[PDB]
Amino acid sequence: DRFARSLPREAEQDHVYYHHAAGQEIILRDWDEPVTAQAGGSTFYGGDLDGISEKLPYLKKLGVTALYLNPVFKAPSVHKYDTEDYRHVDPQFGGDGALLRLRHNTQLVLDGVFNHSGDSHAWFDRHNRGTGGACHNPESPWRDWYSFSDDGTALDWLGYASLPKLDYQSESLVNEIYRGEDSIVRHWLKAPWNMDGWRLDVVHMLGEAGGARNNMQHVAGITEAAKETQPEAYIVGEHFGDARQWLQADVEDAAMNYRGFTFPLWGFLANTDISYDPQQIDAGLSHQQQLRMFNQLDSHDTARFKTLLGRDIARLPLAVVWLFTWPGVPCIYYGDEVGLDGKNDPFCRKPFPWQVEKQDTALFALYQRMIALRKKSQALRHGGCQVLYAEDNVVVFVRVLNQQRVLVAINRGEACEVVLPASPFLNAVQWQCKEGHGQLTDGILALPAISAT
Repeated sequence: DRFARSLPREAEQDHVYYHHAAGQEIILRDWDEPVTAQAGGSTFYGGDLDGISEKLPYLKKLGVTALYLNPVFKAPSVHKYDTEDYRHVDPQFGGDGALLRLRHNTQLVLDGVFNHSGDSHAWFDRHNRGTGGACHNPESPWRDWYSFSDDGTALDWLGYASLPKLDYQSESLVNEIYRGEDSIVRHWLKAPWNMDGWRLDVVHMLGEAGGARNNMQHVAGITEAAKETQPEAYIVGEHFGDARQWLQADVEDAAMNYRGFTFPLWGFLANTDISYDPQQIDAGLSHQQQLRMFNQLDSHDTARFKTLLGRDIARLPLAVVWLFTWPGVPCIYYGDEVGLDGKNDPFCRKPFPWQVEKQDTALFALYQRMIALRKKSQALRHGGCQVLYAEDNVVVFVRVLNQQRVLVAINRGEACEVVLPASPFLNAVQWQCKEGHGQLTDGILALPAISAT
């Protein structure tokens, strides 16, 4: 929603309908206006469809190639965890034909909302948009996607009534989910549109109290599913937890990473938890996925970096770099490089602006070249990984394999501490130039310069 405003027709007016009245009457807010819309409603700002085609000159020219993106179908809400209509792209976006060009224009990424379901979904449909009414009737093609008790509240999405929990098994649902021809992912895995990938949303619960086989053959089944249509098929599966049902190669080929980067190193850079619970810190998953696992900044389950930042401009262009030498397949948190804020959900969620993105704003021509370097350089892509200097107000380490090099020196401190990052155990010629401005391997330790922090 925070991304870009393509259409004023798919932009619904305020009071245009409601959701779960109240389901109070819609409230909008101008760009550069506050994050959660005024009493008697919210919300509803950026992210429409036609503009990214002409924002890949911002995204993709020359930076990004494919876009990690949230769930993409019907829910009235700004977020849409609760799917209503499945196959067609959600109206607010638009549809899938000014879209259909767009993944081939994009020639992209996506995310699945399928875990939770709609209450006001187009089949079971309390508030009765669908024609079906399982909320009333036990005789419909869409009823036993839940089992029994079919009343006020029970076990669903950590107990949410609006997001019901489905009766997921074989051969039953996921016929319009992943597996089948009807399935939308597989209803979108082909020409002309064919799907680079897709994403799972806290399915760690899936299936009948989650973390049983149910959770994962549901998944293992999808692996061959991956491997059915496209070898490019690339997958994730949301669990906050350490990855394992996250991958086995058998289980996955990728997954999401709080634990990866986003929860570990802020203590170091944004000083603390993603939750924003302070951290003091001075100085598992198979080869392929390592340079394959997803890697980004903040989210709509947690706080944002500036809140963490020592209110310090320095802190983030620093931190951002850490995401470059980094492995996995990063899918950065927009405003990742620009310096923006995002209070606490749904404040965290915050409009994508224009103005501070200037490159006088030293962001630009940092995060710009810094990706670009990791696209000049595969040493920050498929390399081996060493870790180097243990210093308060320093950190060093490398990526090591058999064709190139990059080590990476950093200075923590408000003021420098001269470091000397040696690359003899490196075992590559000394006195030699290492592109930058600029260094000799001489002394088998790097003597160059970069500002306090």
